[PDB]
Amino acid sequence: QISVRGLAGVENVTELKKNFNRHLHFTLVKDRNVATPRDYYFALAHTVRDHLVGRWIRTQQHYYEKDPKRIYYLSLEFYMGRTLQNTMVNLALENACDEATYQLGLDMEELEEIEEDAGLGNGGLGRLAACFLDSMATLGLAAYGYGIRYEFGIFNQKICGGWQMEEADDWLRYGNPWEKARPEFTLPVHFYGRVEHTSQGAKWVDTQVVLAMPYDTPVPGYRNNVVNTMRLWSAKAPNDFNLGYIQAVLDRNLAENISRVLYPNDNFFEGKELRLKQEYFVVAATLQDIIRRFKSSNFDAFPDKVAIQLNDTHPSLAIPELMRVLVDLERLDWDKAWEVTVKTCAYTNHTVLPEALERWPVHLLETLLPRHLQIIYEINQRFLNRVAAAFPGDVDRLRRMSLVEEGAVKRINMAHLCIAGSHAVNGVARIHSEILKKTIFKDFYELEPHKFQNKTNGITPRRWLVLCNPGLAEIIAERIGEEYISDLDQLRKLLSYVDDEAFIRDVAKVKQENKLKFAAYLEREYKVHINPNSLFDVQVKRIHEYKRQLLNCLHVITLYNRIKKEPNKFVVPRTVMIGGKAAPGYHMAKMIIKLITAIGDVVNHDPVVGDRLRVIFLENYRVSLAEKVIPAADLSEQISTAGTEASGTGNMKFMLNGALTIGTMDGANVEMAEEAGEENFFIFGMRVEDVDRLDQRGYNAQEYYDRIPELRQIIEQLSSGFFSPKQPDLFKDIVNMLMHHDRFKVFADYEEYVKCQERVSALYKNPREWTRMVIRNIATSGKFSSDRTIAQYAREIWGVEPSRQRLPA
Amino acid sequence: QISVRGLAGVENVTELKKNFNRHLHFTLVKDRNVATPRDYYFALAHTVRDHLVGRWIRTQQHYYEKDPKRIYYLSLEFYMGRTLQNTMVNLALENACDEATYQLGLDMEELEEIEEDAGLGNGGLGRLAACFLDSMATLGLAAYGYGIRYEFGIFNQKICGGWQMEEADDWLRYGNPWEKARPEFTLPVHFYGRVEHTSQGAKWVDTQVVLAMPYDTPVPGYRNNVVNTMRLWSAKAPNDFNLGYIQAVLDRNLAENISRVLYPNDNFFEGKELRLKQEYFVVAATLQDIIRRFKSSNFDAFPDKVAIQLNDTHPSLAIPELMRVLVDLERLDWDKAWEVTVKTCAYTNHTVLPEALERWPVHLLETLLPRHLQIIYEINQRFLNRVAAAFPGDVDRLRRMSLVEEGAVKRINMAHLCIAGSHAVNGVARIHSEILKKTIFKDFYELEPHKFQNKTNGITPRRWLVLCNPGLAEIIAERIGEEYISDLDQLRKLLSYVDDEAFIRDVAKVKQENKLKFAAYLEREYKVHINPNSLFDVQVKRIHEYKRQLLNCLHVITLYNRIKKEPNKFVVPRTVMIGGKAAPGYHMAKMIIKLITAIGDVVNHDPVVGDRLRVIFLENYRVSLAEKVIPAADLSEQISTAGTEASGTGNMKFMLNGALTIGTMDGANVEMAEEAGEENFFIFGMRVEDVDRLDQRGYNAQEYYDRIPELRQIIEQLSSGFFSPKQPDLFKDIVNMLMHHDRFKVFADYEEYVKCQERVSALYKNPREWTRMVIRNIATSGKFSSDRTIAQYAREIWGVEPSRQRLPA
Ligand SMILES: CCc1ccc([C@H](C)CC(=O)N[C@@H]2O[C@H](CO)[C@@H](O)[C@H](O)[C@H]2O)cc1
Ligand SMILES: CCc1ccc([C@H](C)CC(=O)N[C@@H]2O[C@H](CO)[C@@H](O)[C@H](O)[C@H]2O)cc1
Repeated sequence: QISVRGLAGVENVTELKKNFNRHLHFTLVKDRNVATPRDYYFALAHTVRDHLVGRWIRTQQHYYEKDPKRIYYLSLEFYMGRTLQNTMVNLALENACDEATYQLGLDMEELEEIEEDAGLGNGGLGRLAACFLDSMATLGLAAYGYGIRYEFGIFNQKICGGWQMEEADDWLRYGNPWEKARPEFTLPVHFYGRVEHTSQGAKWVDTQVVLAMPYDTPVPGYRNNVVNTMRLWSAKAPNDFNLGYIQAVLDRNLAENISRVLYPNDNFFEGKELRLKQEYFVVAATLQDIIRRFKSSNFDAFPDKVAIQLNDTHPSLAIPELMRVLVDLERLDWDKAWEVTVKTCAYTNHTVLPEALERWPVHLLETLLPRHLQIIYEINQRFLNRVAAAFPGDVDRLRRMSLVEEGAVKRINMAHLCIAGSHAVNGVARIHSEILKKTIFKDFYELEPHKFQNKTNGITPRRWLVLCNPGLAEIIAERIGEEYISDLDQLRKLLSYVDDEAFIRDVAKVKQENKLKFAAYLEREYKVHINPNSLFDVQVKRIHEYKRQLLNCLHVITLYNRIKKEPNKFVVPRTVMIGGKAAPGYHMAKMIIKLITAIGDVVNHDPVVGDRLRVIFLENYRVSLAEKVIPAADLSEQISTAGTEASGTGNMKFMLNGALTIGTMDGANVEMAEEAGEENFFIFGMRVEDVDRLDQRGYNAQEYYDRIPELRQIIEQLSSGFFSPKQPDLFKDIVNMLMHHDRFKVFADYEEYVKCQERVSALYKNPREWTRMVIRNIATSGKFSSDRTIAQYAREIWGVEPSRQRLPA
Repeated sequence: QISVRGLAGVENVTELKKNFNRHLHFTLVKDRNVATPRDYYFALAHTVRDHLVGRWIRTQQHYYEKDPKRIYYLSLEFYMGRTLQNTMVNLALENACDEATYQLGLDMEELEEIEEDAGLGNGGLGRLAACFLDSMATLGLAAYGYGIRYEFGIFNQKICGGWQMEEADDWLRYGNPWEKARPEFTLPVHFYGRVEHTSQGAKWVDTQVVLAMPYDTPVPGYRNNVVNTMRLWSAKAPNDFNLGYIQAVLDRNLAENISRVLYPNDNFFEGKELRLKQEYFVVAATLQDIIRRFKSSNFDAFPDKVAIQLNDTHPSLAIPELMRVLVDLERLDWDKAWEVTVKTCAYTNHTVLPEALERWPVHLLETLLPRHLQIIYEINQRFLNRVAAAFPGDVDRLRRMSLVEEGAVKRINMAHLCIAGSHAVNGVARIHSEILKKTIFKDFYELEPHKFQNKTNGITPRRWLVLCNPGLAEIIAERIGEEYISDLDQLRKLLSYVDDEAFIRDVAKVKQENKLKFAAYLEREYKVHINPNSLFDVQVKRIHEYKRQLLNCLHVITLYNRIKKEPNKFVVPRTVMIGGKAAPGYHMAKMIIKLITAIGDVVNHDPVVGDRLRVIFLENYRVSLAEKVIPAADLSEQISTAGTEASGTGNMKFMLNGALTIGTMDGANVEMAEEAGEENFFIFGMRVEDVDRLDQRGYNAQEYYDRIPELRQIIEQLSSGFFSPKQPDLFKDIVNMLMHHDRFKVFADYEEYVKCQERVSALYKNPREWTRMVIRNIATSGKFSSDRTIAQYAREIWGVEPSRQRLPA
């Protein structure tokens, strides 16, 4: 039907139909009389999977023959979403499968909705890993993603009485057709035990063993016949484990719990033993696999053949594990091993909030990983000796830079370990990388300036344009061809269409159709009823104080109060949508969700408001929901306190899909405005420098309450029970925090935010000029392709050259 | 190569080769360069499986169209063994697959050895269920086996220092290609809670829910294109289960533990809560499935369309569950529901030892299954009212027959429940069925004589002749054709060959080749070195006192002592092989294994003995080992105390495969001797009547020790440390039991056993007359086909007619 979706050849359609029927019969063991839509989904998934395997086998054979440098991307999170459509896109099979299924009497879009998300991450960090795998395959890199196969991913969110409830995400219940178990490559991982010193070095003995069984998932590049591998480890007990008899068998669950569940606490560190076990488990299995593959081609060449990228500090134990293997098992001297390790490892930092930093109690490492603690102490002493030689007499620097933190409980700072043991350290947007050098890692930058880099984040335009917004992809392809899908800088060519009346109309029509489709989805699956002519004002991301969903709430209540004050005045109609999950233990985040639904309960049923203002909490935000709502949005809310959002990536998804952005000069918002032009962005609020000046003087929220009558009215409404009639004090914790303990200065940006929102409403009244500004945003989004990001990692960190050349089919 | 293995057509071989290569590539995702023998096994299994599915779908569709009476065989155990060869046999594909794999450069027998046994049973009861499924498919019955999918089956036995060690049987580690998960037919099962009485009947409320997910395995009939289903349930927690957050997810394991592990204690009852949960779990899921299938065609017709066979009392909760469903949910009056239940259910008893009987504490049922306890009390009161009307004034009968046992702890006798609620009760051999009527169920027989039947056990001649002994099957087929494989009574025709010199030679040659093959297997996999010209004297079965492995040990030591006394006298050389697992908690059984290995340690290294006597403990006895050793045996040891082995089925396997039997007149041994003629059997020892007379007088083992010098010598050797030099008192528990507390009267049959063994040795010296007697055994083994057994259940209990007619391919 549409061009970017590829050819529907007669031979291809015929072959797909026969393979579909073959899988239904032989694989699923059904016939058409008993088959449900889920059976049909599985028959299609197996049919598409078959087209991957030839390319998968020949890619891995190709890497064996050519022996390129291998890139290992270690992450505790891979937020993959659904696989069926992405695979069809990358293999150019979408139109052929659409035709084949149509001829069999099925609707393919309906079958696509049956697939579960692979929700093996929390948010930005996990989804970045997923975009990165797609770009690495698309750029022809010999790359492997390594992680954990969690039995339960991020919880499903239900809203009950306005409150978040969590339920287990049993994503494997019906099977996962994309993975292949590889029980033959199972590897042992050791825990506990003790260290013995022989004449022939240290030995780690009397350990408990857990097995790591790998499952491999294919990662297709875009139309290049490259298929890379994501290998996820699953925990298994050995067969003599604990080996009354019955209890010993039931206790195997204790070992296997390592891979049971994803920790859902993001940007807040909890020193839990089970989490530490997960981190070591992925590192120990992965490194054995790396070394095996290297030997099946002298460790001096190891850094020429291996790169290990640490996605935050979560896999930081790779550093002392690599040392352990090289020194204890391979018998290299320390200095040689350290050289190899540093040249192999590189570390990406994703946050600056101090409570998010991993600082493990020494006593936990002592008991679980006694040899690793010894190695970390040795690393620390040698490192501090270099610091002392460079900055003689600076004793406070020695205590600041130490890997060991002294105090009530001694802790290991894993960020300091990563910097010491990596040849490169990067932040994820220009402003974040600068902040790392000027503040939290200042001392390290002064010692080793050459280590510190920037790699601004990006998103894959396969999933985040072609897949989720085919209408937009098509009207763009009509004008400039298809090459932009793997070379996103070509969207700059669209600037020559900013005055083209046909293009203006088509861009606006695509948005309108996306909005109608989403408005329909809402009624169907959630009995909620919205005006599709309203401005769609959207803030979707995990719930955190720093992201300031509360600032958005203050604006919504302001709009509501202004309507009630002058009900017969015209205002631009809005549908304000907020969605995202809260970490189960984070009380304030749970109260914020409740506040949002409470505001909706009042606003959405006030007859004077009519359909001029609606407030909807989007339940169970996840990758498959992002693919639906982002194409429908008019306004993207990116309103974190300046200096707190390291980059953001949702921001980039909205820009690519034809929404304008209201935001602070934070994370990648700075670079987005620089690319598009500040005139084409809705920037407001304090810059980082203004936040610093306020902290020096002392933030006093009372001052804002005293001087801004509209703000005072909202606080009095919250305090008095206007949004919670039966429980008048329900939101007192929120009010108390805002008035006395607000680390993120919500009131300080309120006045500027409301004024900026008025400028948004004014532009939206002129459809033609709104759409021209949109075109200027889409046209300058190219820098934010993860293909650009990965090309920079490849050349500046990993020392490998990307390639757009096809492998042969 | 051999005829009974079917045709190797050019078209068929070509098609098998292409499908094998297809699975290797697309299913396994390998190529020939990296593939291991296990990959090749899986490629073959998937290729053979594809030939099942068409027949499976069309069989189940056939039953839907024709709506025959359905037979539901409920068992906690299905001891299936390996599936690949059995499937090839039943589909006539063995020679074609042999050719196809040969042409691909692989040896099929080697690939067959890779498959794990499905060890979902302990021994005789579990293996009977498996033979029965094969016969039911072969006879065209619309039959379903229902059980539990244990994650861990019967443990793997390792022998360390002569002692049994248990390790977990992780049989699913590499996947199971034969099963199909059916998560779409998942059903809820309830536990705990409480009963509320409304005006509209009882209600069971506030329960905990566990989900039952079914996995279906195909069961092919012999060359009739029938493929029936074995449905095994797996326990899953619901997704709101327990729904700190982390602990709630980890605690899902508590629900899922129901299906984790097979209880390995056979013939000894332990009232464990987890076992009771397993029994209810299988019953509750199965009955919902039965009722659903019945409704998808008025409960008066239920017994016309449904038969439920209870394999011992393990699924006895079917009786009150069916009542619960009919009365509480469907609102039938009690009397009508009871009529339907009795006409639907039938019960097979498999033992007479009182410690094997299930007697559940009332307090466990009260807490776990409060509504079922109420129903059982009501059943009991109505039943005892009938007893009182039939035998007025007989108050002791009322207490003997009660389902409720009074005492320290009140218990429910599940055997009494089964008799009360079934229209038929059967034992498993003629002598056992008579014992049931005369002793343990005498009172019930007097009340309802029409209920009591016999169904003598049998074995499937597909697995237990064609599959495991193709050489024998072939020389038989040469003379009488192939029809005997599904009509085993035709082996009687072999009596006309008892004087045929060619047949005599071929029978003896087949045995010799089987012995050479087994002797080789021993060296290869277990570095043990035997004389293949010796008489192979074999006792394989679970280790129990009643089976008297100890009596065999006394004979072995007698032979050894006789050699040492007259070393230069000729004796017929023997290899004595004993194998079987002991229940983990059964101390005496563990000591018996140790004694057997201890005897071997002395005997096998005495240079004066040479290769005249060897004693080997066969480690990890299981179905796949039985298939190897039984064809190789000369002498089958079936030496239980008269009245203790309900039937035996190993006895029948040996008879069919050309071994002679030394045995007591116990279980099916009685019928085997009756069929073959007592002259052609080696019968010894007390009959049941003699055991009774000894018990009346009182068994005094000292008397035998005082009067039999050879026996006294052995006891002194055991006591003094002759078989345990470093631990002289190691076997004192054994000696103490034999001398003072022997329930099974080992000494009382010793003299007769030794004399009978001398008569065995004498016949073995005349190869020609040994072989003629063998022919007379094989020729009269037909009655012991499980096809005969199932035809009798069908006609006399289930009320359905068997059929040998092919369904169309
Ligand atoms: C120790 C608990 C924990 C778990 C996860 C994390 C992640 C690093 C949180 C995260 O997702 N950070 C986000 O990373 C994205 C990809 O670089 C950025 O775009 C976001 O700005 C950043 O918040 C921190 C702490
Ligand atoms: C409650 C523990 C428990 C578990 C299993 C059993 C089974 C009934 C034991 C068993 O396997 N009995 C055997 O059943 C075979 C099939 O009918 C007979 O051939 C054997 O004689 C009988 O011992 C009893 C008690």
